[PDB]
Amino acid sequence: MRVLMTVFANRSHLYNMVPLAWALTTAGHEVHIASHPDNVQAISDSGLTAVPVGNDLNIMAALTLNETRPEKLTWQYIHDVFAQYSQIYEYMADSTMTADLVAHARQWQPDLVIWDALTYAGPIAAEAVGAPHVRMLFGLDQWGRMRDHFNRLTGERAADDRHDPLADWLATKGEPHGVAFTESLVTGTTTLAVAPPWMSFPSEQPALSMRHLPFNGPAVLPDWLREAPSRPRVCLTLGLTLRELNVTLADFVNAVADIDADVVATFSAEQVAEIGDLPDNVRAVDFVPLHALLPSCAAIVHHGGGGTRTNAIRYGVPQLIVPNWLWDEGYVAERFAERGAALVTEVPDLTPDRLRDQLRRLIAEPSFKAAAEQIQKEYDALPSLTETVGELVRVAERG
Amino acid sequence: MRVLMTVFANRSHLYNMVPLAWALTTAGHEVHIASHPDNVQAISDSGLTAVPVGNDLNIMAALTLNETRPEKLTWQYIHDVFAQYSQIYEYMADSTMTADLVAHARQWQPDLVIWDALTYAGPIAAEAVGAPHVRMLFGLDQWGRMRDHFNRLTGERAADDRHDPLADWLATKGEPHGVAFTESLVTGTTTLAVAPPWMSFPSEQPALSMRHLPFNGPAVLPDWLREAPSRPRVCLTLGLTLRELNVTLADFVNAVADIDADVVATFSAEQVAEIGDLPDNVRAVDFVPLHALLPSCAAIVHHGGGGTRTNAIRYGVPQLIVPNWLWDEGYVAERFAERGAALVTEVPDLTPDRLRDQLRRLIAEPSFKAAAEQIQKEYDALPSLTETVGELVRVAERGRS
Ligand SMILES: Cc1cn([C@H]2C[C@H](O)[C@@H](COP(=O)(O)OP(=O)(O)O)O2)c(=O)[nH]c1=O
Ligand SMILES: Cc1cn([C@H]2C[C@H](O)[C@@H](COP(=O)(O)OP(=O)(O)O)O2)c(=O)[nH]c1=O
Ligand SMILES: [Mg+2]
Repeated sequence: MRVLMTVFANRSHLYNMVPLAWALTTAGHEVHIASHPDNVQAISDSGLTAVPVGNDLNIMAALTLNETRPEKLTWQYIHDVFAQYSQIYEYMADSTMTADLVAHARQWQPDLVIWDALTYAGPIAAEAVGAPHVRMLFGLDQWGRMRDHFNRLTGERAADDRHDPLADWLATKGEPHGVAFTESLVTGTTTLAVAPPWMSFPSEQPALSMRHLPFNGPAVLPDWLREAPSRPRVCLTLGLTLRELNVTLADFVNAVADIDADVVATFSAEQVAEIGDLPDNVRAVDFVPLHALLPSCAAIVHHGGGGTRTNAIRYGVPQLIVPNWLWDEGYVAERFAERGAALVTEVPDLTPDRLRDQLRRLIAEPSFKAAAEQIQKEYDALPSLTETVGELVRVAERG
Repeated sequence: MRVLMTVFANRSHLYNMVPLAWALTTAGHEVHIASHPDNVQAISDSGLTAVPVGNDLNIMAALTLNETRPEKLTWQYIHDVFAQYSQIYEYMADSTMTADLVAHARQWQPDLVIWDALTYAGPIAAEAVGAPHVRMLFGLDQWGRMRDHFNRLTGERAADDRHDPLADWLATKGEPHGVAFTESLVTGTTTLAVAPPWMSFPSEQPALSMRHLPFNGPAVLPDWLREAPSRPRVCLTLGLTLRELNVTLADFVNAVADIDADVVATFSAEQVAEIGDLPDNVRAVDFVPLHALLPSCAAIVHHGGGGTRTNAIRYGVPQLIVPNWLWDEGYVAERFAERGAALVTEVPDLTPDRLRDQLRRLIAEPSFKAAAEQIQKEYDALPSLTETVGELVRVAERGRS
């Protein structure tokens, strides 16, 4: 079958759907990834076939989607979240990008469109040609969670007071293309999840579940990693957070290193500068593929993002999380912590000494490894990518 | 499980194993691709994990393996082909590469080794750690065909008259790693075939067969491929063999283009200058992803190589083959001809008119499309890659205690 994947120009959201693209390819299906011209090279460099659509995006240049406190969740609040975010997402997959992807769908006739959950050109393109389409999540479904509240809150109002920013945007989006608004444009003919169910939001529709393979981009085993380690190894990927936050970067590095273990840290050209002399047990590196490092690690300290955490799931590694709050990092870090596989230090509370002390706990207390390994078992049982391909074949067959 | 795949630094032999690497990766196994450092970039651009071994290879800087005349296939000839190729293959996966691959196999302990059939650091590494190992072909099994002739012939000479260059090579190669010569160092615990069994050599050993997915490398669809085709198309990928033959490169292109279809031809910069004005109906391109082009083509004119012919097979596309002799091109081209799916012109018989006349036939007589279609259908039914991964989990599982 012909599968048209689409993702806005961002490497991380691309990497999200790369293993699936490959599962589809080796099952024999024809796969295109449509993205903005500034993401075509990353698509090519993952081994796949790119279809440029639209203009270069260059995305790297009190209304939150991640609000769960149920008194903040009023209809007006959610309505306004959807007013604000529809403009963000329109921007990320605009009417030129949408019109190119629709024209390619019309000529190529895909049987199935899979769209990254922030790439709203996809369902327009699929409905324009009558193809079913799968909304592919890239962490928790903040948007589906918000929309469930919204739709129900909306149902209980003067028929004349149910203004819907999502319906207006997507009717406008679809209208050059003869695509009429239906809720399926908001959330897919169906949805594909990448987070394990135990950390996920209750949902009104089920999503396909999947044992998510986290693709970490270009990867080379460095020689130093060919070593059996002499003790436990810690991986520190907090470059952005530490550089953003009396106490100096080198203060943090020092306190982190003051443990009975080897530290591998991803750090800047710039940042290796103002750390000055590195502790004898801290290797700084621009990048190390996480799948080749984590099998030898007792702990990972990171920002709580989907790729990194999915790596920690897969290799059973205890986490110290200093959450981002950029999509779902804070909810997900609490979940990890409630299951006893992580310790959490919110950025306002971040101090060199605190990083160090949770880190020593993660090495010394066997309960965190044990919780981590349990989470790994239950990840091991989620549907394989081959199962997921069969589901998507069915999705497509049904029309 | 952990699959340690290994290939010498060569893009084609890598690509040959890219889709199997990925089938395994998305079935959930940990896959390492070990090659010389000059293949690392190619491995990353395929979306795979490179493990560098040995030093850069830089291979693009009487005695053949495609010899099939029975009177030439004496014991002394095969002996000497083995003596010579044992030196060439050592060069291609030398003591440093081998040592590096053995150290990594010791360290990472894979459940299966899958080695490109030309990469003899592979079975050695496997043996050092008792992993089963699967010798992966990249065309016909020329080496096993000769090895079976050689072992039969050797079996009945005088006992003192049974020099085996492969036994002497591989005993030497294995010795620093405590690895003993056994026939399985020559040909693998088992062999994975990439060519459809209808066109394969008979073997005195089993081979897993597979619906070989030909990976065409990095791919960006250009605007021109993405519009509706206005009339039938022909793919011409013969840039190399052409710029080696008073009869001019422009002449070959004029005749070949003199047919009732558009031509998409791959030419270098040097080639396009040397040909000058292109015919109206010819698009010269330095590269075009075959899986995106072929669905719209009535024929493909090419040199008979594995990757290209597997694409023609997959898309059911009639072929005009001008065989090179790098490996198995001559003998496969003859297999397709007999099935009716191709016309052949050897290098020695090649004129502009003969190429054009053959091309006109492929697009005019429906018997070629019919024959290519039938071949496609037999290909669609070979074991899938998912199936091949199961087969390969069985090798790993059976190969344990
Ligand atoms: C910094 C870094 C990231 N990665 C991985 C983590 C992710 O799977 C992927 C993309 O990075 P990023 O977008 O930071 O991941 P996240 O989803 O954690 O925010 O690359 C490495 O493998 N090695 C590295 O050194
Ligand atoms: C030259 C060329 C090759 N390819 C494919 C054919 C092969 O499958 C693959 C590897 O290159 P190559 O080794 O030239 O092909 P072969 O194995 O037929 O000798 O790239 C294209 O898709 N387009 C092109 O223009
Ligand atoms: Mg809670």
